[PDB]
Amino acid sequence: DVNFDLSTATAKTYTKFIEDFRATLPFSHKVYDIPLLYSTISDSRRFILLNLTSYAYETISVAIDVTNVYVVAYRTRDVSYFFKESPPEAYNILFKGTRKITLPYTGNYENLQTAAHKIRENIDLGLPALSSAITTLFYYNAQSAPSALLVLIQTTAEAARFKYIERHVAKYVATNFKPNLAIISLENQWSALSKQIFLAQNQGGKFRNPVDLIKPTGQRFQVTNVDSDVVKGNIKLLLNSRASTADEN
Ligand SMILES: *[C@@H]1O[C@H](CO)[C@@H](O[C@@H]2O[C@H](CO)[C@@H](O[C@@H]3O[C@H](CO[C@H]4O[C@H](CO)[C@@H](O)[C@H](O)[C@@H]4O)[C@@H](O)[C@H](O)[C@@H]3O[C@@H]3OC[C@@H](O)[C@H](O)[C@H]3O)[C@H](O)[C@H]2NC(C)=O)[C@H](O[C@H]2O[C@@H](C)[C@H](O)[C@H](O)[C@H]2O)[C@H]1NC(C)=O
Repeated sequence: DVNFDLSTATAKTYTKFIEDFRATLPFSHKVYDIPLLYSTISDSRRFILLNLTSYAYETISVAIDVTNVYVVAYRTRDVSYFFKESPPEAYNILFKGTRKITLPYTGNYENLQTAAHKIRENIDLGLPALSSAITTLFYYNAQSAPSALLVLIQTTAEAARFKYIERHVAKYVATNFKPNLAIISLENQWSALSKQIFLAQNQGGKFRNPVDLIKPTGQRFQVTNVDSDVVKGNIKLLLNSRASTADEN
């Protein structure tokens, strides 16, 4: 699986974890050089596992849906906790033999957020903060869980979607930070960005609809071409065509 052990980790081993994780994902072909992810995949290949150990050697294994980089479930020791409203497949092929519990919330930011009474703009990301969520996830408790899960997906799934986010957490290695407004907006927008870069093949570069983002400082701008600085060296994983278009952005 894609390994990352916090007990040996530096800004270097963290980018390599992300770099490796970006490259066990199957994609069908690079759209504007951003790998585009399969809408449909033989369930044998559906899920990839990330192998996360903390400073103090708590190993949890978390499952990623390659079809959309979502985290679907996670195993601690030999209990295995699934999001409410997972893939059915996930339940069959994954963590066989473990008592399998279904967390009371779906895995999406606005649920997670509720269960946590705490929007992620108030939750310290960072490499120390990762290695803590792993401790509060290993030793599961329904109070602790949901905010620990907020930390886990942003420092891994969104890091692999957006190099802006990968870079930020590579910066904070012996300290934590907070989502700046730009990291949030990339987060809330990977999908509309995927839908429009997909469309923007047909009209030779330009978006069909514009995508609205916010600078760290609070300045609302918009990107509207695959030329723009966000598309151009930032985005690294494209949302599967079916998922990205069903929703109007
Ligand atoms: C999921 O991720 C886990 C975390 O990395 C993997 O488990 C760990 O695997 C590593 C290496 O792959 C392994 O590390 C060794 O730890 C030992 C240190 O402890 C001993 O120290 C002295 C030595 O004489 C003894 O006197 C003490 O009493 C301790 O017992 C030692 O064998 C090695 O030196 C390794 O550590 C070094 O660390 C610094 C690096 O620079 C070096 O490259 C490296 O050699 C641990 O067993 C384990 N760690 C923890 C905290 O859990 C896991 O894969 C493993 O699974 C086990 C079954 C297998 O035997 C291997 O260890 C490895 O495959 C990984 N994969 C999966 C599928 O979950």
